[PDB]
Amino acid sequence: GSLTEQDRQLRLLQAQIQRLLEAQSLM
Amino acid sequence: GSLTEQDRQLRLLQAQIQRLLEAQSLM
Repeated sequence: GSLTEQDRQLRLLQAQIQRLLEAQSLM
Repeated sequence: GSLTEQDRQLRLLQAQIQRLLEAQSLM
């Protein structure tokens, strides 16, 4: 539960949102 | 942009949200 880990998982979340939106032709 | 791909990226998004929330001690 470190900030190191939270920060990593948040950035990976941001990437994965983008990946979905690109697959949807929205980004 | 297939549904195959959207469905995959959506499920990966769901997993990654969960991963963040577990790192945050919220799940």
